[PDB]
Amino acid sequence: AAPPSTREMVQLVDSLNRREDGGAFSVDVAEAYPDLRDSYRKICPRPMNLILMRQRAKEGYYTSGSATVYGDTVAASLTRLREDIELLVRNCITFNVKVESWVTLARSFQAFAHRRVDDFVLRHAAFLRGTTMGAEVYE
Amino acid sequence: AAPPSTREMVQLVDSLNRREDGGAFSVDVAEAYPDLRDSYRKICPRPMNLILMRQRAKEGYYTSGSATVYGDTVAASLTRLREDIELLVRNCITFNVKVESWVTLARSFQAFAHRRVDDFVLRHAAFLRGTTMGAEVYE
Repeated sequence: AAPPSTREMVQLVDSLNRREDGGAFSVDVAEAYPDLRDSYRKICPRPMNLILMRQRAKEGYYTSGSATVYGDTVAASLTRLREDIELLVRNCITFNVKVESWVTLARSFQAFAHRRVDDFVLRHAAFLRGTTMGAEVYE
Repeated sequence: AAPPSTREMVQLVDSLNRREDGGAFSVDVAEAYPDLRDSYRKICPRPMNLILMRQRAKEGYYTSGSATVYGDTVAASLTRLREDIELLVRNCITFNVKVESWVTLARSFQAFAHRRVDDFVLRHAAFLRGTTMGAEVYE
């Protein structure tokens, strides 16, 4: 199948912004909390949020060069975007581990995000129908 | 005319916990984030949250000694509780000053909390009906 366009990838990332999340995954923590940045970066050495992900989508980072677009399964497709989703969730759960509202939100976003990517892959790549889904692998 | 009981004060404070707030105003930021303890104390040196406020209620702080229970207006009643609500709000806004959603939530809570106190005052001191309400004046 043809790779998704960058516009399609941007639309996909845009679709990951849920009003229910209240901008939780869109905020650059290091910029918004300068006095906690060192403490945050200790626990979360790698930045990730939906602003960075939309920049990556717009640039072709998820769909160009060495990026895996279609893998041998749905789960194994759009690996760079899946890794970013996984890092967003990992950072949230690790740093906010003692706050149940945050962890619950993070897990809800994780499941939602992988389902959205799964659906997107299947819309573009019918040859991957019935293979392992990202929603089944990630958790 | 009788001051509220300690149990009534504890129930009032507990009524300030909203499910939708996800523990925003109940979490002890030091306790949930033990390694941020000293950093937080530096930004918000006088902590306030609904757990501390419930403890203060149990200790009789909101109605004993020099406390103003019923003033000349609703807004002028239960001043020590109102002062704690205000500190809770100020600390939230201080810490989250670069995150507009947090500030919006803190201001939403401020109004809700004062209105809860206002309604409580009017149930215990119906003579104050028609006087200035704290929800209008504490902004």
